[PDB]
Amino acid sequence: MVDAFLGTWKLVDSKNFDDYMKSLGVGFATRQVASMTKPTTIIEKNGDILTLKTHSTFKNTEISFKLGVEFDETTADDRKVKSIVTLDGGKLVHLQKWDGQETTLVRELIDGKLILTLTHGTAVCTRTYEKEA
Ligand SMILES: CCCCCCCCCCCCCCCCCCCCC(=O)O
Repeated sequence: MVDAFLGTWKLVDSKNFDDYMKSLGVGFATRQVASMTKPTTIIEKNGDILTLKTHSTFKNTEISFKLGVEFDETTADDRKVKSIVTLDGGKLVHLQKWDGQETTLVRELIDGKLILTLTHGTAVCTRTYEKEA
């Protein structure tokens, strides 16, 4: 069910990521470096455990989870959140909750590209990744 998401993905387009980071309270210097990084996202499965790595010259992260089971997460910007990832409409939907706040990280495949939509507050960001062979 998640299998077309698996693999190594490289960032090839970003829209409104500064808006998203600023909504989350990320400081200007961090937003500045993040606006020029191009992460690699690696999505691997082992049985029903998924591991999602995000690698860059600035910040690395890694999470492991089962679909539909809440997990603790510490984000790249150091928020301690309660997370859950599920498949919804063929999209991989990651919801983070903290301090009564929420943000969603939604991944959808369109013409072989992975489109990540990041929503917090009113800010909506769309990032596009292409597979690596
Ligand atoms: C988990 C993302 C880590 C790699 C980040 C790229 C280099 C620096 C960015 C981190 C800056 C703090 C803002 C983080 C906000 C939260 C996660 C955004 C992930 C975006 C993506 O996966 O394309």
